[PDB]
Amino acid sequence: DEQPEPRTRRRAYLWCKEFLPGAWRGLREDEFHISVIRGGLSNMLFQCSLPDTTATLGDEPRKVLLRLYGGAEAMVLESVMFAILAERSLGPKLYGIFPQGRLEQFIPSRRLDTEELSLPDISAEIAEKMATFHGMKMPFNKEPKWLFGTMEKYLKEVLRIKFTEESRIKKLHKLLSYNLPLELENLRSLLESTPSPVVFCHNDCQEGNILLLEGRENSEKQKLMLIDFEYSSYNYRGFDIGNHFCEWMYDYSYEKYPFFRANIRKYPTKKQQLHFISSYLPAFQNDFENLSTEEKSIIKEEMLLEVNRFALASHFLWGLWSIVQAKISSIEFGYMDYAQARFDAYFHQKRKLGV
Ligand SMILES: CN(C)c1cc[n+](Cc2ccc(CCCCc3ccc(C[n+]4ccc(N5CCCC5)cc4)cc3)cc2)cc1
Repeated sequence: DEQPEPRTRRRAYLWCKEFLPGAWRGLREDEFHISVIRGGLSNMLFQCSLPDTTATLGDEPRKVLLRLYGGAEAMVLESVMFAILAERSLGPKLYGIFPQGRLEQFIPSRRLDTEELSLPDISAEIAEKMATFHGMKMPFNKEPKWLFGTMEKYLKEVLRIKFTEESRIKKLHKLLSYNLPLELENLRSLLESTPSPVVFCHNDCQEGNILLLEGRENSEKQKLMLIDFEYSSYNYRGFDIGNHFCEWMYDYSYEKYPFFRANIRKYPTKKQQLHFISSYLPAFQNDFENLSTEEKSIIKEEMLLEVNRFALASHFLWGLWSIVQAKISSIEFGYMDYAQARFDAYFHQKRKLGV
């Protein structure tokens, strides 16, 4: 039970006392319980709780999550999004919002590991949860400018990076030797000919953003929750699914430099992809199962091509993102090696597709 700084404990006490009802309003500071869940310099997480000897007065929570962020448009959109998903029972409830952070429902859980993404019941539920997410109507721009707008933005940053450390200079020269402007436009041309509906996408469906709900671990359905919606946007459906498939290949729990492992052989097989989309489609279009077997087959075959082509944009986007992080991040991760891993997978997948 790691304790926060006294000033943070004091601030958290005050946010809980003023934003939460019932027993919280009369809580004494010396009976306030708080422990650090996740540290860092940004989006620190804390668990805040009543003492076990304090009875609740009504329906107020006994335990909450405090998220501390530490532009203004980004704050408005993210806060509105989180509030809406909470109303719709698709994210944790929202108890309080303030300039420094927010108070959220505490969901007893652990995150999934990379290997668990391939378990058939897990994969089927992720597909169902993603299809549900993709049905959200949200009050945000519905033009799918996000994917290539972000890749163009990152590419312009990357081309101008001036590293001073020798290994980063050398690794950057290799990544730029591919002629990334031209490759990005070849990717744009391919995806422009690849139909994919524009839906509200999570854009980051990795194992670290999927909760395994405590006490549901042996239940066949409804044991997961997708969280961490910060990067969500209207986007091509194929990206959300392809990006999720790419995440089967990357384990971020490796405790040595470069602090990830990559395994191209862990990408879902076409059998595993069919299992996923066979759960996705009836969750996204609930009379899907009443179609003929041949019409379902066509839809599934076309989706396989769609998602594996958009998986290329997952590699390209995250590869560029990682180079940018190598320049600007304050965190110990092997960003340049991860970039090379994503571009290696980009070209490997390009070959398999024949493009
Ligand atoms: C949609 N999109 C463009 C993004 C979506 C979300 N982010 C947040 C996002 C922000 C920051 C990071 C770096 C975190 C550094 C601290 C930290 C270090 C290691 C680990 C274990 N770990 C290591 C690497 C890791 N990665 C995710 C793929 C990139 C690699 C995850 C977990 C976890 C945390 C990663 C993702 C950024 C971009």
